[PDB]
Amino acid sequence: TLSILVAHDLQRVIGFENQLPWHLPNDLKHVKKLSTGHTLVMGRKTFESIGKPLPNRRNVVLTSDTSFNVEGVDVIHSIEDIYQLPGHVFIFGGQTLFEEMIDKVDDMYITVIEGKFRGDTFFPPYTFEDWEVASSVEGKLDEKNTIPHTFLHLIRK
Ligand SMILES: NC(=O)c1ccc[n+]([C@@H]2O[C@H](COP(=O)([O-])OP(=O)(O)OC[C@H]3O[C@@H](n4cnc5c(N)ncnc54)[C@H](OP(=O)(O)O)[C@@H]3O)[C@@H](O)[C@H]2O)c1
Ligand SMILES: COc1ccc(-c2cc3nc(N)nc(N)c3cc2C)cc1OC
Repeated sequence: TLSILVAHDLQRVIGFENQLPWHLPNDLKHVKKLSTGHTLVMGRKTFESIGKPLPNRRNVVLTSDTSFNVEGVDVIHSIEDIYQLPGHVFIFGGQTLFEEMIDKVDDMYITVIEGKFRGDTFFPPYTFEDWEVASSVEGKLDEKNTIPHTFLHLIRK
């Protein structure tokens, strides 16, 4: 299975200055729950933003840099390499990866951040004409999680 995993706001903002624009611990818990024991494929900028591979899953980085050889990270140099990866593969970002993969993935796990942030990177437009809502679950708000959010699982029709 090839899936997208993304958090985007009401206007599809995903990033600002190589970070996520919002602080939302519950979204990280969601990422942990979904991708632990599986595979993340991410662009080089996303990797450098996190600085180290996420524990307890295979971290795969897509880059043209042939000098890229980082401990605990597997490197790939082509989109085509993604299709050779075993098991459940999550396309993890950033903008460039999402743009390249949205027409290719089986499904998408989207955290809709129900606010409007300043962004410099975006998830590409998509329409519910193409995507069945397998589930939609409102995130719980508390002291540590103060921005409304909804977890969507969309499956290509
Ligand atoms: N909200 C979210 O769900 C989410 C998730 C992840 C990231 N983000 C955000 O997204 C933003 C970064 O996105 P971005 O588009 O600027 O960068 P990115 O997608 O993380 O990485 C771009 C880099 O990936 C490599 N790459 C992509 N396609 C390639 C290909 N076909 N062949 C070889 N290399 C390829 C290139 O690396 P080289 O230049 O080294 O060749 C390229 O410069 C940040 O703000 C980050 O915080 C948001
Ligand atoms: C505060 O640190 C972090 C903040 C945000 C993220 C982060 C959250 C994410 N959330 C979702 N739904 N999807 C992604 N593809 C995603 C990617 C990253 C990189 C990851 C972080 O650390 C690994």
